[PDB]
Amino acid sequence: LPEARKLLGLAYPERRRLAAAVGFLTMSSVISMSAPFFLGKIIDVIYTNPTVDYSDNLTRLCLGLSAVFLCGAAANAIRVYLMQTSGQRIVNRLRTSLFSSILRQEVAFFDKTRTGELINRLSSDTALLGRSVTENLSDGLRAGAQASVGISMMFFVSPNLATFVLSVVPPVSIIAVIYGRYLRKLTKVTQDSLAQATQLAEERIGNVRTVRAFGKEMTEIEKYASKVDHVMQLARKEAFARAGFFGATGLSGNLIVLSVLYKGGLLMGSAHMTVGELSSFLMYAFWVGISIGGLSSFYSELMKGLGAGGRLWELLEREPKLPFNEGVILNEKSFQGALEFKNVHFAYPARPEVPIFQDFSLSIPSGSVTALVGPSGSGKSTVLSLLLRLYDPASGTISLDGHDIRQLNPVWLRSKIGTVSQEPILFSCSIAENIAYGADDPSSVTAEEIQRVAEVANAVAFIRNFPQGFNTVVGEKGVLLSGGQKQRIAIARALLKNPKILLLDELDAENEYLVQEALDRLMDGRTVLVIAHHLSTIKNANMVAVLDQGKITEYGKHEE
Amino acid sequence: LPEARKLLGLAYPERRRLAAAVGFLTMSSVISMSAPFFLGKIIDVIYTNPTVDYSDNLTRLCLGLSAVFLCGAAANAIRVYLMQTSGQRIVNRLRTSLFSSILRQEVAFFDKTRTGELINRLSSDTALLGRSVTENLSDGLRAGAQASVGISMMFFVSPNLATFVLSVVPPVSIIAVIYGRYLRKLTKVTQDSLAQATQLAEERIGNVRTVRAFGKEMTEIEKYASKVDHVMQLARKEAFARAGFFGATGLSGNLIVLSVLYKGGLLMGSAHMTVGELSSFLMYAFWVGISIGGLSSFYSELMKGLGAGGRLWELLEREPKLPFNEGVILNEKSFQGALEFKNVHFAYPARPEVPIFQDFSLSIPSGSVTALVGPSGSGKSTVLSLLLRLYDPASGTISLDGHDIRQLNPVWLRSKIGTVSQEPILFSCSIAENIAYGADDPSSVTAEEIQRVAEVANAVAFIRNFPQGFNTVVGEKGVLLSGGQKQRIAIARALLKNPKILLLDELDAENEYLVQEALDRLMDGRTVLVIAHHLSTIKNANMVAVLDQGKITEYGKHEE
Ligand SMILES: CC(C)CCC[C@@H](C)[C@H]1CC[C@H]2[C@@H]3CC=C4C[C@@H](OC(=O)CCC(=O)O)CC[C@]4(C)[C@H]3CC[C@]12C
Ligand SMILES: CC(C)CCC[C@@H](C)[C@H]1CC[C@H]2[C@@H]3CC=C4C[C@@H](OC(=O)CCC(=O)O)CC[C@]4(C)[C@H]3CC[C@]12C
Ligand SMILES: Nc1ncnc2c1ncn2[C@@H]1O[C@H](COP(=O)(O)OP(=O)(O)NP(=O)(O)O)[C@@H](O)[C@H]1O
Ligand SMILES: Nc1ncnc2c1ncn2[C@@H]1O[C@H](COP(=O)(O)OP(=O)(O)NP(=O)(O)O)[C@@H](O)[C@H]1O
Repeated sequence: LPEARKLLGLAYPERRRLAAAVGFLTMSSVISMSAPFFLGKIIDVIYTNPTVDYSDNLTRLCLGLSAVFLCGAAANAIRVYLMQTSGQRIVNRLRTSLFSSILRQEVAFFDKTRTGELINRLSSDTALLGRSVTENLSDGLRAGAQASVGISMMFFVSPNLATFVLSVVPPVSIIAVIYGRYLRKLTKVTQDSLAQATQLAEERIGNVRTVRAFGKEMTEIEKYASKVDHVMQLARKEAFARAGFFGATGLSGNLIVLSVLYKGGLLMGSAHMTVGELSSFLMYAFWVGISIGGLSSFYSELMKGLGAGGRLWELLEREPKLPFNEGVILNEKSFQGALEFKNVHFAYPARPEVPIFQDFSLSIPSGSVTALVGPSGSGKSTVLSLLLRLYDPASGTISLDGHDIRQLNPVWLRSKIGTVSQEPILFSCSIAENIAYGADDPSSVTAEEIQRVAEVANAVAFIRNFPQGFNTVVGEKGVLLSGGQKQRIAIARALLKNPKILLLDELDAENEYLVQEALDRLMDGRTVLVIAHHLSTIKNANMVAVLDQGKITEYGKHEE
Repeated sequence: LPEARKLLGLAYPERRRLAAAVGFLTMSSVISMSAPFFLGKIIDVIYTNPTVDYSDNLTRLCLGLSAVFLCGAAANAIRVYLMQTSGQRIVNRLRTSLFSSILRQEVAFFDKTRTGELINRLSSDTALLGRSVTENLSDGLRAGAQASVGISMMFFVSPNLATFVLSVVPPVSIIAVIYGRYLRKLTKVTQDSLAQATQLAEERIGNVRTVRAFGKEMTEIEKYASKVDHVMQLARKEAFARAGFFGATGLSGNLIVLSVLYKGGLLMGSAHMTVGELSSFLMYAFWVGISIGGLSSFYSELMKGLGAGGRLWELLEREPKLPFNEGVILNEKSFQGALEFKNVHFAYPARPEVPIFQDFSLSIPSGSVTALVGPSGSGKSTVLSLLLRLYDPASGTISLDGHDIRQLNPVWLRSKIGTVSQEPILFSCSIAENIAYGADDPSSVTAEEIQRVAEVANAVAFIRNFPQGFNTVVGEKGVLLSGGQKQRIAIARALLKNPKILLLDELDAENEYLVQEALDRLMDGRTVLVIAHHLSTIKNANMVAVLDQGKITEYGKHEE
């Protein structure tokens, strides 16, 4: 019921179509359940006491039923369409709403949650939930209605035969359900054993380096063989129980029909059934049988849809631990570009036991180039993650012109901070689209504006030399670029963004000249914090900071 | 046909069961196809020209048909069992054979191929292939046989009615197949569009750090919304074509049955059909209809099984690029333990553009401790990978006592080399099983032997202090151990292996004493090559080698 209110509100914008489709479902079902009654009359017209006017009755009964079938098909076709489209619209709203919720979450969420799981929840689970309040809902509704009308029509056609069926079917159904539960137990045992053999395989294949190192390849093969030989043993037992069940179920189905023909055939003489009447009863009995299986499948899909529901309401109602677009914007006169780290303590969410910063204090002055030095893996790149507020420190404060960056709007704070990595991330778009990404509105930037920043970044030359120019598709699924080329597109993107604060992370001879010339134009008049591996940039940097054991161990000029 | 020879040979060990199951499939199908003929006789006994002895004929006809149904169910049950078990045995042989092929492959194969893909090929594709030569094969065989007998029985029951059905069904079927192809086109267009919207989502979710850095969260949401709004547009068009098809197909099905009742009903007077005869024809026509759908589904599963086949024959017929158990074994007098690297050039298979070793030359003398020094990420751990022959160098040679390690048996070469990592890999087994892993036969080692190596490795104390002692389950799915505890179990495993060559890769105060005391006992009388981060082990090492830019830049004693 509380989860049903969520599913009712989800189907609510399509209430108009779902009500129309249900109206068309009613018509299609009414025409469909009338068919065995009229088919029974056709059979009796030909085979009860055929008169000379039997062909005249048959012709109007068949032409009449043809028109009803054409009407029923049109009503069913309209139902399927309206039900499918309603689901499509619900899924569409779920997809846009889920993706919006996902992108609003903090980086820490993505650090723990797999991309594939988010994509599967956005593609599979969204489609399943939409289907459950539409396609599945109408399927179970139709099935529930046809069973009801069917049982009612069996008692109408022959109360005696219907009473007999209803005295045989429940005991047999109870026995079959008990057998069905025992069969499910043997299936779980086999599937749990299969999982165990697969877990062993996954562990040894995953750690094949250790298996090889000890020469245990043949030892693991024999170990795995024993686990899958056990699966086979359990599967044979499950196969025997399934064969005995299917045989008993099959025989029951055949003998029950044989009983109805016998019992019905011997009914004398006012409770007697004509061959057409017996055809009505059998058709209605077969419709109840189908409808029972329909309700069974409906429950199976309703449970799958509820399982998908829980996975989606989990992300749709999720609140990010770090603000998305909440905070204050500092004035043009209030913002100078001076940044300060004060006793910062931080460990990544994936590895909280491994500290990255242990009492990290650093003062980056406005308009001055600060060089960050240290060994590989010391945690220099983590400084840029905390400055852009991708994570909040466990202890300590990061301030901009005396104002805590936690009080400010992170979207605005990031618009004033730019970054040029050693290996920049470029999307599978055109060179122009990737450059336009810097602007607050990449749809507002003109072709002349993209060309201007490309000339300053010394990128215009190689870009024009490409067959499609600025429309040359880069990224992973695009044209392979050199480190220097990728960096100059990253400089062009940063130049168009025009940040006050710039963060640099540091190659042949030809590339490194045009890149450093463009980096010079980019660095000028900006607060620069560069993580260096080259002694050339440390030498001309305003101040140098050494990071050792998560703390600024040394501070001052290159010579000092 | 060439792939069919592979599927024939796969079913060949179970030829005896599959022939028995086919024999039982023949009986079950023969009894099943006889049922509409005898049911038609039951109907006529009651409703053609009912005599006073109609109940006597009906009783023996129903009791007779009951016995035949009981026989048919028993024959079908036996078939299902024999078919399922044959498949299970084929899948079992495929699983043991595929896992054997996987573990025999070189490390480079696992570096490029995902673990999950190997597991899915070992669980899903193995089960599918087995099903295709058994369960599916019998399903398509039964379906093919029932259609054949069905059509033959329709012509037997009424040649006139059968000719009419066969003059209506093919034109309608041709039209439906043309409609079915157009419907598949609109479905592909929608599913290709869905893939595109998902690819965009996957790329932006995967690179959420870049999306946030430029404040393009709202920009990507709007970009994705446009892609899924297009999916919805294409899905509505597909929904309209599907509704029009289902309506036309449904109507055809109903009107064809209505035509057969009409045509058949008006058949006069020697070609006339009794109500039972019409029931036979309709039942046989419904059996052909089911059988046509059965052959359709059989082809669908045969193609899926052939697709699975290709994925498996790819790994089963695969030859490892590096020898598995091929080579020569050096004599006890010929082997001293002296190792030499000569102008080794190597780059990992995943990143061949990034060189790790660039003219690497190192001489490790027998019984002497050699310390390897260098910065983090210089490629010191790669030395152990090439020494254990997990990869072969692109240029250069690795020799043992003047003999090229490429000529020797890698399984034997690895039995003489042991390794103790900083973070050792322990399987989710007991402490004793993990220690026993060192021995050439972990089933041969006694409890006294595991206790002896545990006492020497200073591990016996904490192991006995555990609730289950040596039977304490460690690894990922087990009891959490400290770095020192894990290292002492790794020393116990190495002590039991008893290698001539030992490779060490380098922590509080209490752990580091008992670990270094155990490492001392382990190092003694062995050729040791240690990658150090601690100045204590470099100081007492026989010779020190410095690795810078993939080459031994410095060589000699700690003081020198
Ligand atoms: C009266 C109703 C409720 C049941 C009517 C069907 C029975 C007569 C069927 C159902 C399951 C059948 C059994 C399914 C499986 C087997 C295993 C089969 O054994 C083998 O093929 C030997 C090799 C092996 O088991 O691997 C022998 C027949 C038997 C007992 C079958 C005998 C006939 C049974 C009991
Ligand atoms: C004679 C045989 C071959 C076909 C018998 C069935 C037809 C009478 C059916 C099949 C598909 C039906 C159509 C399926 C979908 C629609 C869309 C439906 O439009 C809406 O519900 C408007 C909103 C929207 O399209 O989103 C109007 C009826 C119509 C044309 C249906 C009219 C009746 C059709 C043509
Ligand atoms: N998101 C993360 N979650 C967990 N651990 C991480 C994460 N990012 C980085 N690390 C680890 O933290 C270590 C140091 O942090 P990092 O900021 O990457 O260093 P660095 O100074 O940039 N080193 P380098 O790779 O030479 O440039 C890395 O080597 C990783 O093992
Ligand atoms: N299987 C592999 N495929 C591709 N690249 C790899 C592989 N293994 C390691 N690398 C890379 O090679 C680099 C150096 O090799 P490696 O042998 O790991 O170094 P190291 O001296 O052990 N450094 P460290 O991590 O401090 O101990 C690593 O930092 C990885 O980026």
